[PDB]
Amino acid sequence: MNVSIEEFTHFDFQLVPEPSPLDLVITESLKNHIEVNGVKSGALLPLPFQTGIGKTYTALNFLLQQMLEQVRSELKEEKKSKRLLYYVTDSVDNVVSAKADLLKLIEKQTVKGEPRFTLEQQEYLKAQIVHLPNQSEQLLQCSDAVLNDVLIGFNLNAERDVQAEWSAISGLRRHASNPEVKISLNRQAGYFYRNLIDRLQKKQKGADRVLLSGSLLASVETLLPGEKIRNGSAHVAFLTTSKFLKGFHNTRSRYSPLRDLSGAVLIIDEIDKQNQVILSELCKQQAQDLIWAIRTLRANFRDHQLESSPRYDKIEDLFEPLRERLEEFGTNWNLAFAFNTEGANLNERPVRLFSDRSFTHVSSATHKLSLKSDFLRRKNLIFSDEKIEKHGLLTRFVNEADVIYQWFLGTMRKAVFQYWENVRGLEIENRSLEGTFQEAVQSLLTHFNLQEFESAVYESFDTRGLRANKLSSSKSYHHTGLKLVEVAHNQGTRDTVNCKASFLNTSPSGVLADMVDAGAVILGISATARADTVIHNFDFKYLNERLGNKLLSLSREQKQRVNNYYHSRRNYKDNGVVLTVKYLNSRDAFLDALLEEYKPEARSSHFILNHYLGIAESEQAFVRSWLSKLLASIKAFISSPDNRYMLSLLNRTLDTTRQNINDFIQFCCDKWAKEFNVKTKTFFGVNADWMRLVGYDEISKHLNTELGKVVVFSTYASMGAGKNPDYAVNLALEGESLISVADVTYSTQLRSDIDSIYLEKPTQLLLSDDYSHTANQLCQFHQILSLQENGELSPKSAENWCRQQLMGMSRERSLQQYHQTSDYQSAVRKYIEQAVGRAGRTSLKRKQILLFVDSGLKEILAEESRDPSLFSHEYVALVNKAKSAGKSIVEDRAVRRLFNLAQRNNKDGMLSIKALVHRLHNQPASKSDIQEWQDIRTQLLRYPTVAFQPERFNRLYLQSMTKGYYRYQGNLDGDPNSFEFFDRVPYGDMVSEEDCSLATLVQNQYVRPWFERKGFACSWQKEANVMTPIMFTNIYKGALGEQAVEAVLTAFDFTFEEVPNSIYERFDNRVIFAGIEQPIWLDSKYWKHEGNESSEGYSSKIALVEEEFGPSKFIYVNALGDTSKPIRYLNSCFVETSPQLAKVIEIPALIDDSNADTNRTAVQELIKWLHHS
DNA sequence: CTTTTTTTTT
Ligand SMILES: Nc1ncnc2c1ncn2[C@@H]1O[C@H](COP(=O)(O)OP(=O)(O)OP(O)(O)=S)[C@@H](O)[C@H]1O
Ligand SMILES: [Mg+2]
Repeated sequence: MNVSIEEFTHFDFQLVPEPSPLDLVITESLKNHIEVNGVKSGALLPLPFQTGIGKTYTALNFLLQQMLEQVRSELKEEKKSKRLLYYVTDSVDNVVSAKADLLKLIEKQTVKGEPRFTLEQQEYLKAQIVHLPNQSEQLLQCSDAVLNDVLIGFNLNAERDVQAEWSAISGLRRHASNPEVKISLNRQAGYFYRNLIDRLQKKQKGADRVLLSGSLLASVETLLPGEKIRNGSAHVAFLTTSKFLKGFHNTRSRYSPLRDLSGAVLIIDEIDKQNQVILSELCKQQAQDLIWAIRTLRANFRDHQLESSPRYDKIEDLFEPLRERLEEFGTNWNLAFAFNTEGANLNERPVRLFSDRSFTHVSSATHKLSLKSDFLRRKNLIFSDEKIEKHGLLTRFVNEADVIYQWFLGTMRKAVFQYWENVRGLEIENRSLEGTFQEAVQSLLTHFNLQEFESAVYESFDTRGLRANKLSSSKSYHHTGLKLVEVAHNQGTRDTVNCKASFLNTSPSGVLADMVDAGAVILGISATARADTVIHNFDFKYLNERLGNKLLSLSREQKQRVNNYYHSRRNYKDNGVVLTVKYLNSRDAFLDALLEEYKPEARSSHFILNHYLGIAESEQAFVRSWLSKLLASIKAFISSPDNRYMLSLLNRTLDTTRQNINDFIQFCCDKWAKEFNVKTKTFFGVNADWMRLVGYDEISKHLNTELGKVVVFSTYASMGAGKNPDYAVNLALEGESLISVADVTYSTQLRSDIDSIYLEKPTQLLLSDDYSHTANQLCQFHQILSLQENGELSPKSAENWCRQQLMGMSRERSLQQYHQTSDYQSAVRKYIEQAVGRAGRTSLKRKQILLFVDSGLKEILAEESRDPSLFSHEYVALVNKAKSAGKSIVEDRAVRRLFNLAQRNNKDGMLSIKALVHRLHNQPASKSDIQEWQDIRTQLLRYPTVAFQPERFNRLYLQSMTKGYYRYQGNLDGDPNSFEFFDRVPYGDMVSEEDCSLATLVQNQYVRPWFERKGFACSWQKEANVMTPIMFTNIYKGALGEQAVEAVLTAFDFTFEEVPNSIYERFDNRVIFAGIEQPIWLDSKYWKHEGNESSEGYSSKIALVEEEFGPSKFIYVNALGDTSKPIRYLNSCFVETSPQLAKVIEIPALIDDSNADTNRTAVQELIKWLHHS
């Protein structure tokens, strides 16, 4: 019988425990956030304080306060749904330890000497918390009575194979032998759980819906903990990040928490380590054949229609542009035919193409691959011509098909949300977006006959249940992604190819920002929450720019209060605590004697390693160093009399697979144990599985009931963060070496932490993915593009690394390339600081603490430069000891990031401008493309220099060391990867206001009123965000010349009309004067300089204009120049001729560059020329 | 030249 909430009626909710400074840090920031933003808006609050200061105890006390607030709210409401609280972390052990810590807090919390909650209140509060493990673990913890009750209650017993499967599972349960049986039991438990829940859900969705209550309800709630969430019995969930990204099950469907994040509270512990976890999920997506997908979309969108019912209101207007695009794409690329390759170098190896989707494009083909349609053969052939043919490239087709596919998935998201709006105002049970999502997708795909995209629609919603590439939007790798396309022959046939494409549509930082934008309030708890790496942490410069004030910050008063709290509870210096740090090299001569004593019947230790320990010849140069620093640390710890607890953090786990090595290590320990008269217990293979099966409490039990030393062998992946290695202290076994460092004792029990640590250098710091080859390729390209996006890599180095990655470089060559970045050193120092923070859990410390660190870490630790006010005592001592050698000359990270980000922004601008011009030079043009081109021109004219970091045209500007001007070198029509900027080029072209001659131009009497009326800037602000060289040379000066010419001509009574999109961008604008039947076009330039306007180009422009518009006149005028030069008259072939026959009039200048005086003579000549037509 | 373990569904 459930506990009623009416037991909290007499509870006094206004009596609360004393809030610590950490509690005030969370509460004041969240209350202020609600004051500033809305009540429904999301937030992200990182809490980057010292390790061991008590940030999980504070997160669980904040969760308990949220549960009490919810109980109070529903007590007064005596309908509002429960607000969901999530506790997420990477490791299962930290999930179960935090749940047991919250339950312990509920059990034995005290207020003024009396328990805060009665036993019935405690049982209700505990009933509000659930834990959601993997499906095999969920099934294996259900007793036979529960599962037989579930099978009986759903009439699932008599269904053939299901009972056959269940009878097998219970059999394996009864005789659970050594782990050999257990791996099989786990695999079959997970498969049976999936099948059973699938049939339970299909039974609950149909008309034969079973009524759940009493025993049946308690059993199904035991089998399905998410059924408690769906009912409303519980609203607190403890789970991992993988489970949170996958979702859980109830009796109806699978609940995805990412689709229902509005109003939720997420507590993410060790948030930085979740960056890689989310990444490993994004790389699991399934590849899609783009040729089949686009041919299916074209075939089914041709005629199929939606219903004209109210529930499908204004959904077809979402899909009409996609239908027009599909019909145009299929006409252009001849999608009636299939695709095949031909020629050499195309059959031996498949073709691989990589695209950033903005400006990084790498092809595995030596020559550019073309695409031609053979109407006699009825085939599309991927040729390699041995002779730029812009029309008919394979990369153009692949990019346009990826654009169309992502357009279809985006319009599916838009139409599902529109369906849910139509339903909520029509259907008038689950009336939310998450509950209507499956029916909306099913109805739309069934109506369009596109049910084969159903899985694709679901996963795209899974990745993008929280939600462009235009130089007018904010651009970033984190919301666009990357794409990897493989073109290979179809499996089974020898005459067709397919384009399997794998996409990353967002980065982990984009997912986190989408989560905050959806309305979630997220508490990010980690000491390394603000590490300066983008591989082992989120990009917080991107998150700061995107979230704005939703990224809650902590004032210096609050940080000083937290620092005072930490230094008050960790007073090492006043209490006589001394910690010694040793940087241990490789002592081969010391390992030679120990190896000789181990097996004294052999002469050469090479034979001992090669035969007994099982180490080959490729090793024995590496193993002899990590099995020598480890032994020197263990010997130095055993020689220490007072120290009792040692932890050794390596990169590899010492388990049965390395049993022979353990035999050597155990022998060495026993040799030392008898020499110094101490008892030593060694714990090997302490990994996640050992923690689930055996449990870390055994180590603590050993330290509590037995005297002697203990050495533990774990890794960074198991004990690096979150783990709370503690043991109960009995003064009889601890001697007299323990002392309290807190000024005021704050602990009920007596506990101590590790007193000796050995820290290896972390090794495999570039992330990898063993799921498949495609997943590892996506993870490597994501890490290269994140390093290019941050600024740690120049665009040419990232392009070269992406080319070597497409060519198939080795993991050791990726690791070599990553070791040259400062990201690697910030990741190394983040891992070291987190690992060293495992020895600072309690206030009962040994008088001496021994730290033994790999000597191959000293130079890295020597380059710490952050504020030491946030470090812990062990990390401050590690840094001070490594720094004791002094300071080494290093390059400032900000100056190199500025050089890289200037190169990046300039290359992005060049590629985007070229693609914009290509789209403009296409018949017919587009309204959006013209609008975007105009928006760029007006923005650069109005704001040629901005003060704050731009949020819409961020790629038009670079940040310079000078103010309002900078120097550069590079060919504007050459390689974007060869540009140099700032101080690297002391002599080079300048991007400055005076170089543009703006002041001389505006001195004209007609320029100022036109500029001021239009709002354009007449001067350059002195700010550090200046235009890139491409924007300055190509776009800004052209618009400035065109605007000056139009201003003076309009002052001379010239009316202007918009150029039609058929011939857009080919000429500046129209010309109408006094009324002439013949059309007149105008082309305007800023100054004379050099112009790629040879006779062939002019003839092409005239032919393309006169073809669709007949004969016409043409004016070609330079805005600035010498008025002494004579006005010219040239024919259509740019040849001097008589005025009576010439079709083109040329004006050398319209505004003088010496006094800014208008050319009245030129206007009079133009008047006479026009009147003489 | 570098030198792995971790969660989940399948
Ligand atoms: N004010 C407090 N009262 C009682 N116990 C506390 C208090 N603060 C912390 N503790 C306990 O002391 C230890 C501090 O550990 P946590 O609170 O887990 O540390 P942390 O600061 O979160 O460090 P992390 O998670 O490794 S980076 C835990 O065992 C807490 O349960
Ligand atoms: Mg924690």
